[PDB]
Amino acid sequence: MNIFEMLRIDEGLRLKIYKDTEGYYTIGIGHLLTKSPSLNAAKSELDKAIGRNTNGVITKDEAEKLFNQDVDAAVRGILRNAKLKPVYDSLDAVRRAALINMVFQMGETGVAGFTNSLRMLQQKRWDEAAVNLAKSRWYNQTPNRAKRVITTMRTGTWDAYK
Ligand SMILES: [Cl-]
Ligand SMILES: [Cl-]
Repeated sequence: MNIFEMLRIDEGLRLKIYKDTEGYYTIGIGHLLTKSPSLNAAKSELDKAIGRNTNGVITKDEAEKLFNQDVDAAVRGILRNAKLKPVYDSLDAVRRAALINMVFQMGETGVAGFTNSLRMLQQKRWDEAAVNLAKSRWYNQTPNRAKRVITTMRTGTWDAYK
């Protein structure tokens, strides 16, 4: 299992613009298009992102390209972040995948905001971090996916995904 396969499980794959859990216009593999209520602002963003007139639909390939850019951006964001970088450096390979997952879903700013949990992770206090991470809107809004991520963080194995 790797970060790509992990995220592909968590986000799914959709070739047509759709609304995410929060109601935002998304496409492909968890690629947020816009927080604007306009399906037209979404189509516009989509066309800009793809470099062609899509009329709200893309191919597998296109979705995969967005996905590759997104994980890359996710990783570079972590490494550029003064709050996140140290945590990441301190982690093993599995846990790193878990933080990348969170960052992809909630943005760098968002994760950087979980001050307490980041401190616990850095101290390798796994169980406690797991407990604190669950006290969040994130967890309450998307409980099954959050539990999977949190389990990966607590254990350092890919069990939740197998
Ligand atoms: Cl883009
Ligand atoms: Cl969920």
